[PDB]
Amino acid sequence: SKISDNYSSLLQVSEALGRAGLESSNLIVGIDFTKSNEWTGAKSFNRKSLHHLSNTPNPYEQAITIIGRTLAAFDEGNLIPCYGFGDASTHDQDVFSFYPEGRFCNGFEEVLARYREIVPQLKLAGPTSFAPIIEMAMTVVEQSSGQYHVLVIIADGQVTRSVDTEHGRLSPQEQKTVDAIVKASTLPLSIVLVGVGDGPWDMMQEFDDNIPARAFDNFQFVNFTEIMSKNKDQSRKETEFALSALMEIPPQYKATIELNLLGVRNGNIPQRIPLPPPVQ
Ligand SMILES: [Ca+2]
Ligand SMILES: [Ca+2]
Ligand SMILES: [Ca+2]
Ligand SMILES: [Mg+2]
Repeated sequence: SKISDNYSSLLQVSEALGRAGLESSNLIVGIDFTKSNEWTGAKSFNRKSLHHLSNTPNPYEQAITIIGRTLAAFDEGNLIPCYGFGDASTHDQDVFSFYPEGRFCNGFEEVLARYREIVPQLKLAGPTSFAPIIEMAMTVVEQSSGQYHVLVIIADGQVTRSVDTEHGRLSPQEQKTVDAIVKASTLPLSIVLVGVGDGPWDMMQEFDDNIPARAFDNFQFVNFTEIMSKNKDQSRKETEFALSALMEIPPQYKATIELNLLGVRNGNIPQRIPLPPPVQ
């Protein structure tokens, strides 16, 4: 079924996870390095690229930071695989790992630093598909033999489509991404989409709420730019991000149990190999 917002506070989600008996989880990070990032900051980031580095934090950095402050507990070893995608070296075909021989990030401090070290060495390209980052997360979950993971994707949300067409028919990047979201539901994987820039967000909301062919609701959408733009403290913006990020975790974790996915190896998950980072 489709999972509504069933928690109105951060504490409520805590308690549901407590009743759910969650003992173990890990995180995987995916970052959109597609070229749309250069204009999806028109309204929300002062006509600067969403990946532009300067004296002020860009929205990817804010997301990397807020994520580190709020969601940290959900990676049991503070060791996080990270992956870029959409850059010139992977296009809509591959991902690349943040580090040469697979090595993971030591906490989100490193994710922020490694992100800073990397993004201006990149050619932002495309097209935009989520199929490779999601298939990479699948391989990850499959190799740990069914250990529960949450995939956090930070992206401007503009998966490649055509403007008109209004067909309601899917581009190749739309079909491969949807086919991935459906395939991922045969594994203990939660997907969390952290959306930055101006949007529009109608596709991300479709991924969140309306993907009939999947076995359970495995996708959540977070409008980061909405949460940040609001009228309140920095504290309460972080609580709000965390509630939004975690809103579907308890149902989805229970689904991985009731659908027999947790700790179960699927056996039909193709082994995706990440590319090394295209950097120095
Ligand atoms: Ca981990
Ligand atoms: Ca959902
Ligand atoms: Ca939702
Ligand atoms: Mg794009």
